[PDB]
Amino acid sequence: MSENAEPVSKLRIRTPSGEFLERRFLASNKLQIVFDFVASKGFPWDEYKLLSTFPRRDVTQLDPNKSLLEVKLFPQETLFLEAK
Repeated sequence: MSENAEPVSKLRIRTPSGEFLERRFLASNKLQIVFDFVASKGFPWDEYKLLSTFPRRDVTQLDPNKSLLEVKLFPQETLFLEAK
């Protein structure tokens, strides 16, 4: 849940193949960590685009030096991989 502990974001990311990556992050940390994570799964940010509904935006387009809190990825959010 939530307290005066560290904020943490749970992310569900759906690969094109339809599988889901699921992974929890420090919400105060850089978005890059997410980019690193998908990349490490085979979906480098140059090959694929990382999409969010909510409003539908392409997360890979954001500044990886921003926190998840800043880019509005907290506390749970599903993202969608999509080749370019």
